[PDB]
Amino acid sequence: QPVGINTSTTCCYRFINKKIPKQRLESYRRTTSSHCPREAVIFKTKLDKEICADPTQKWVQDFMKHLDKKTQTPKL
Repeated sequence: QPVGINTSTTCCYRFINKKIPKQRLESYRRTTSSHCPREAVIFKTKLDKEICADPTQKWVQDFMKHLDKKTQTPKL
């Protein structure tokens, strides 16, 4: 319990325009627009490596669909 350094996440102003390793892409967490001044997507890898990617081109959005895989439960 410091004077303000909380035990939580934050934003990232790094815009990477390079290809992302689909094989190492397993999931991705998104930042909060209300608390973050710039919306960005974070890709989570198997080695706990989170890399922010500029949210503008569909290629990352396309990866999010493949990354999501399981989502809605087809209960009957």
